Amino acid sequence: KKLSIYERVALFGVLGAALIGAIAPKK
Repeated sequence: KKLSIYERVALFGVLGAALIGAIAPKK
């Protein structure tokens, strides 16, 4: 889910990157 600086930066950029544009684009 989220660690700090060894998982949260890879879990949000790999799972959160493809989630904010083709899922719930609140732009």
